[PDB]
Amino acid sequence: LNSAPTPRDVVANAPAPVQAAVAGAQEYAAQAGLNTEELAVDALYNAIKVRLAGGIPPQIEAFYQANRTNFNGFYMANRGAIDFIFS
Repeated sequence: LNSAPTPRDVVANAPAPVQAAVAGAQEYAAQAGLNTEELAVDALYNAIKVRLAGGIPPQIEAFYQANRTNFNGFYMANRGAIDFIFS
């Protein structure tokens, strides 16, 4: 889908740690032949968990399960959470 925005484009304006987690997933997915959006959703969900460990609110878990393969949907759904957790 090469004219589509990639997860890295979707988080162009996100906090640095979000950009880092998404960049790593997108790089690895390309190398290993895995699904980029799915890996990026997993990496960002994990980053949120790591930042909170430092309990996952049920809403964030729910938005993960509702958007497992849809990066833009996952990021948009959790954008307010991300803005708070990463301030």
